[PDB]
Amino acid sequence: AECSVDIQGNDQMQFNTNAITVDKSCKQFTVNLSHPGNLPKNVMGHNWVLSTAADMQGVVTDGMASGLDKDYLKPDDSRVIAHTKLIGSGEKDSVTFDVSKLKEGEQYMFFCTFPGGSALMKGTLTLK
Ligand SMILES: [Cu+2]
Ligand SMILES: [Cu+2]
Repeated sequence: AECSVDIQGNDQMQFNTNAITVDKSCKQFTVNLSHPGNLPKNVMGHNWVLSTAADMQGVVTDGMASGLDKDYLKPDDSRVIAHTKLIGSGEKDSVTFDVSKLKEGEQYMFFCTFPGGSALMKGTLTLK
């Protein structure tokens, strides 16, 4: 509440929300990601990744293609605004980023890059 948000990914490849609002009074924003499932990183990993809506597909494609040993992200990917590490059951990670990286009126998406086979894990992120 206010300048943070706690998000979960499960064994059903779902995030517990598909929408994040960042208040513009915030100097920083923090995402606390957790995994209440039972399965490990290699089979059911989740990360939290931020990019503009235009860049999401590119990030996911090159990320899925980068493999487990890179946490499913293209190394040196400038399109990534912020991200957590890849987590499995019972693990957690948090990322804090400067609200200055976002611009009001601009369209952003948060998403996971783990190749699950099910429908892409994503949601909207808005600066207001
Ligand atoms: Cu995921
Ligand atoms: Cu990175």
